[PDB]
Amino acid sequence: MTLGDLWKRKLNGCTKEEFFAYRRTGILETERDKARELLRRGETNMGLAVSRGTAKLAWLEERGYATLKGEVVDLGCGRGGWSYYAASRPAVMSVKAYTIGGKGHETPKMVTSLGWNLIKFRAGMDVFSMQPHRADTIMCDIGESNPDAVVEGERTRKVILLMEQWKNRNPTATCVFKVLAPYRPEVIEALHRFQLQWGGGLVRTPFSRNSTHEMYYSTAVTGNIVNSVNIQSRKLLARFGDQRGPTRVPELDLGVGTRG
Ligand SMILES: C[S@@+](CC[C@H](N)C(=O)[O-])C[C@H]1O[C@@H](n2cnc3c(N)ncnc32)[C@H](O)[C@@H]1O
Repeated sequence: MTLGDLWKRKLNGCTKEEFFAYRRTGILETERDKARELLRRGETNMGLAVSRGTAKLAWLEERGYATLKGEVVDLGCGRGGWSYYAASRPAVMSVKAYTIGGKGHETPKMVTSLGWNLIKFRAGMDVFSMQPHRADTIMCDIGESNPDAVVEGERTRKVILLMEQWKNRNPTATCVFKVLAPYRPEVIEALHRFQLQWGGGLVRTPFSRNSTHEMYYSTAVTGNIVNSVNIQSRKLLARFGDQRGPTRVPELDLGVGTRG
């Protein structure tokens, strides 16, 4: 058993009120009052982030932790926050965004955020069975939280195998992907294998809630995987009993309009 396993069991034990006080204490959080309202309407003229995923990818890019260039692929785009972020970047030539949709899953929000015309959105697609194609940048933000850590580990292992197939198709491609449950032994093993072949390492986003152990793997970064995960596990374990609340920051506004 690991520190992250204990955190998970610790987190499941929380009452509602303690879950609400724990999940956001000490985290950065975009103020989405306006963006939520634009989404609640049908507002198609919108450059504000369509989700909290946009700021996370921007945090990674702006730290030098993630490279976005050329033909981008967003695997599991949901509303498309990463897709719109990537499409706004001058180095990016095109985004091919895929998400499964269906009952209880988000579909792309259709909006005029800068560079939107460069995005090819495609719902009803299972990226785990899709054939990989050419890509310069491989993004994948897949990983649905679940009280059962074995399930989180299995979902995370499917993502890493997804990235192995896309990297086998595009060996020189950069990649950034969500690792929902990095503390699981099957996941540590798969990341270790991935790191031996493709390089990279794991980093923690300050926008991630304490309710999730998610870390992001990127080929732009380095580091001992086991140490990275334990460092995060210890921090999350510490945060219990603390309740200073989040630090609010403005949401990203990418502007609107087309790109060439
Ligand atoms: C949490 S969202 C990522 C958030 C997104 N990056 C954003 O900024 O809005 C991950 C998406 O992947 C989708 N997904 C899960 N499994 C999938 C699969 N097998 N094939 C395609 N999409 C999948 C989920 O429905 C979900 O909408």
